[PDB]
Amino acid sequence: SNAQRFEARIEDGKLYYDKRWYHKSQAIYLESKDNQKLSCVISSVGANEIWVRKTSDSTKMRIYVGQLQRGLFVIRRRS
Repeated sequence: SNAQRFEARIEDGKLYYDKRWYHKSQAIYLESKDNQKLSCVISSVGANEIWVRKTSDSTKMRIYVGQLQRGLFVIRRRS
């Protein structure tokens, strides 16, 4: 697949996105046009999906690896 704007995958149980490593406890900012910078902390890293937890809403947000590779979400790391 060449349709990749961001290189992302899950390696050794950690998130490898934007050529940068993310922890399981990782705090990250998800920002978009129709979505402001969400200060969210990852709760668990799966195989094809990452579970990030909204600090405010306390809900679980499941992001798929493929969606990150297409560049659906812009994730900035804070660690």
